[PDB]
Amino acid sequence: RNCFESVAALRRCMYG
Repeated sequence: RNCFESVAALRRCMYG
């Protein structure tokens, strides 16, 4: 949900 919480979350979110 909060994509910009970790590098992992950010990556998976921006990928899809």
